[PDB]
Amino acid sequence: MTVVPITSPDLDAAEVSWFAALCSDDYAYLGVPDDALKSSFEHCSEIVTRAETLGFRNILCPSSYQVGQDTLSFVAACSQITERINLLAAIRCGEMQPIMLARTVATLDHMLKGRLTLNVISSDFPGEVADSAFRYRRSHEVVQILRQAWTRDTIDHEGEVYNFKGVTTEPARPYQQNGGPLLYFGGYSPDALELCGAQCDVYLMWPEPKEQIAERMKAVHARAEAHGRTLDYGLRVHMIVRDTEKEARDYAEHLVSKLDDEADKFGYVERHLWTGIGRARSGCGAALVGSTDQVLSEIEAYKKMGVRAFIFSGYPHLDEAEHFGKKVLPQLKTCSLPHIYGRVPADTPATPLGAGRRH
Amino acid sequence: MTVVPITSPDLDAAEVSWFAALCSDDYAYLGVPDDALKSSFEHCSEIVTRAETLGFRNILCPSSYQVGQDTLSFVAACSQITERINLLAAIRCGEMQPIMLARTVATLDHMLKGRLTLNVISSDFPGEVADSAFRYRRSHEVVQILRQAWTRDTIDHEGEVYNFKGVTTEPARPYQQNGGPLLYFGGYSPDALELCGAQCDVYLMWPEPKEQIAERMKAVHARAEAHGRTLDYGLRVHMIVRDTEKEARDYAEHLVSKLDDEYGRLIRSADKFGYVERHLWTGIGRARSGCGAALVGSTDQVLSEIEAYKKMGVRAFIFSGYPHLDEAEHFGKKVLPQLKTCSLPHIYGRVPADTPATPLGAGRRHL
Repeated sequence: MTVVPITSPDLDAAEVSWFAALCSDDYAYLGVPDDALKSSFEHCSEIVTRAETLGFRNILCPSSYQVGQDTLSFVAACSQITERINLLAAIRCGEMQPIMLARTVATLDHMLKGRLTLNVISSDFPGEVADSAFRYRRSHEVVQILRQAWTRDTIDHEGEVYNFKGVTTEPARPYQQNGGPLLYFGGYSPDALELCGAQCDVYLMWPEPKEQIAERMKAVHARAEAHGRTLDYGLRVHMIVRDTEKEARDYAEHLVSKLDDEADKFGYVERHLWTGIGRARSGCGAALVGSTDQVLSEIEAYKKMGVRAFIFSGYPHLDEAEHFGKKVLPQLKTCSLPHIYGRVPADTPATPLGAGRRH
Repeated sequence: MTVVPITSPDLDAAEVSWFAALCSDDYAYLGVPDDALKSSFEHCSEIVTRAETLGFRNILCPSSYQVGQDTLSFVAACSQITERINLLAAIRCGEMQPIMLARTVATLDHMLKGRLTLNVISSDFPGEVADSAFRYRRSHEVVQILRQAWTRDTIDHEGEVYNFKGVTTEPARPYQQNGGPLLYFGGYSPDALELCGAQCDVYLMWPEPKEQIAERMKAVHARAEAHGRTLDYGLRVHMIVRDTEKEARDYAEHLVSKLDDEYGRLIRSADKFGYVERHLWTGIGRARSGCGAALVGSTDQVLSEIEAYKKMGVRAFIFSGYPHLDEAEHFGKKVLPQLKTCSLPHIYGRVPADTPATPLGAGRRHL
């Protein structure tokens, strides 16, 4: 039995993903800036193309005002050098006028032939501070506008931030059908839980002991159930996988060995969940750490709870992609959630940018 | 002597450009929808790669809420299939949060190694209406913020729409140096002239008889001079160029031959729509595309018109035609090889010879 009812209860595969490190995220030693691991297009596109070759099924492309690649530019450029991997594009509600966001989503979705998933985030614009309550109300409007673009002939939306009447959706029709691209996002505040329950397809959870993950799932499922919906569930977590547990635990100590700063005595909050990486304030505060078979057993345990998406990362990002991609990924049943959900048409759809008749 | 002082007075070349038709602009017959000419990524990227091979030096990528390609998405994708053509990206002030616009510009500029020019536009967002005065005030703020990103360590901007204090420019440092990417834009209203005089590098003019173009140049130069600046000048115009004038004039009639409009009905069963100058045809204005006239003539007549515009002070030409690929081949094979061409970013010294010491380039990464 899963902790809560999930959208994909008979799916026995998982969408196993990497992380494109677009925001100065890549390191050989945590806290040590390395020019050769900067978030240049050359480096970040290499993470994507390598992840694709290794058989990762999606890749989280973060968005923040840090040295690196604008997320939607990066996704557009990657469309021309990828063929199979999904991309999970962080989009911050309100940062782009939402009708033009819908047109950008339709443009990228046709460039990718439906290999697009969206990570809806609700944080502040760079150099601006807006109250949380307002940011979440604005996120509801932006997502409602996107979902109208994907499903209706016109956008008709009367809200606090935006007001549109009779705006044609023709320039914003995505490649994906049966509802459009999937939304993967998380958050823990009451306002985030309400936005996730009302609008997310995949609820992304940051790493916590399993007892606490179970409560996270019940908390968001109570909001989904109030909207007559179920969710699927994702885990965001760093990765250190090696032939032996000792090699993996030694690598974790190696990663924090230069942090020059002030859990059990070893930084573990659970048998294979290492929070030592939390000292780096990377944005993801824990790693799964163990042998190949231990990491496989942890993935099985998260699957039994109801997790069907894993967004992994490691240090350096290319080197841990190879470890995980060569040791663990061949042993896993993987899927593409857009495909499982029936969003990706087998043939070019009759959209304005596809095979549709021009008017 | 040029009509007005220009920024590039000794330049005897021009930046000769095509148009990527990102907004359902492409037709074989005006007013006749053709599925094969839709603004799909495959079709529009082919206009760009063909324009590059032919030797065009820049290409205008328009931005509007019409079936086609989001401009900055399109430019990012094209970065990976081009190496020498500049791209001229239409950006609408306020449509993206301006700090993230700066970061997007820095991303694209490094993907393109400095082959980016920006067409700053001040029109409404889709589904929205804001008064013209307010849209021009907002355009000043957005351009001011971009120029701070390109020239300063931090953005410090206290304005009506935007207020930023001490925001690092590190995530928004462009590839281009010595002021950053060039801005190409136009407009005729008092507020547009003031924005152009204060902030444009290239003043883009839509097609008019030469005497009126000269008045456009004087009118905007008066605002540039008030800011202690000079501009360079671009002409946006459609193109029909053939071995003989007859073939060209016959093709113009062919392009409007299926247009089921008022004038089309009268002719099938003229002051507004005809030749306003021997080689300037406004009949294409019946199609209500971006651009209401074409240069129409023989190769020799079109070369003569280009030389006449250059003598006035024009150093950029943004051409288009129908179909967009077919007229690129006509112009690109018949006229373009006979022209001295340049890249204005290069003329202006914006493009470093070597990878610059930027955070995305060869710069030292800091924590």
